Amino acid sequence: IVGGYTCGANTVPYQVSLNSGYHFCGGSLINSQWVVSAAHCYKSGIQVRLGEDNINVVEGNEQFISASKSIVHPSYNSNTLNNDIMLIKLKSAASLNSRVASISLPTSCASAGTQCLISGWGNTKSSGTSYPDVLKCLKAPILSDSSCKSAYPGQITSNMFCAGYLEGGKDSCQGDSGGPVVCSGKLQGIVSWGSGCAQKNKPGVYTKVCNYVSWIKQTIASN
Ligand SMILES: [Ca+2]
Repeated sequence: IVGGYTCGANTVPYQVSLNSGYHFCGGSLINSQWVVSAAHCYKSGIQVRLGEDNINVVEGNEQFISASKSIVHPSYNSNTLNNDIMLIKLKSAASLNSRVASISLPTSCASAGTQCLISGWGNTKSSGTSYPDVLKCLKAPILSDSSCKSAYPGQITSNMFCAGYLEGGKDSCQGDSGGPVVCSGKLQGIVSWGSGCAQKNKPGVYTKVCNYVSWIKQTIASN
């Protein structure tokens, strides 16, 4: 996350770290047994880390659970990043508490100008490399589709949205792929892509979760 702030420990209780010997992606806890992340976060041998703040130190609130199963969206196109969503089943259920909580699925899509919360651990610099060990946060509006498609001509589909600022400076990208975008208490987004990071007239691009709720509910119930 470039141009944000430190969330505060355990203030984003649905935030997940996906670990493969190291932190590689984010995700969101949607119930005791399931996580949603991005399809480009697919790996074998994931361990899902709940109740994290500092990913390099054991602070006491963590739950470390192996993933049993990953499901990439059938129509995921890794060239276009269209349908960039993946469901991760936990080997054992998470124990929900003050620090480890589920986030609700949307009943409807969020509108442009809606303020959202984007969290994650990743790269804080737009030029160069600096990875923070703490959970960072950004508040950013959902931009209009016009403003989104203009920035990435012929790249944006119906399953995407943009959030942040047109001027640049504040963004996520490398700043946690797979990480949540939460608006009015619902999971509206997944950190997917965005050209460079926090560049002028380059907003972030998020997987539009409200398109997927029927797929998520069906998949989780059948698996
Ligand atoms: Ca920790």
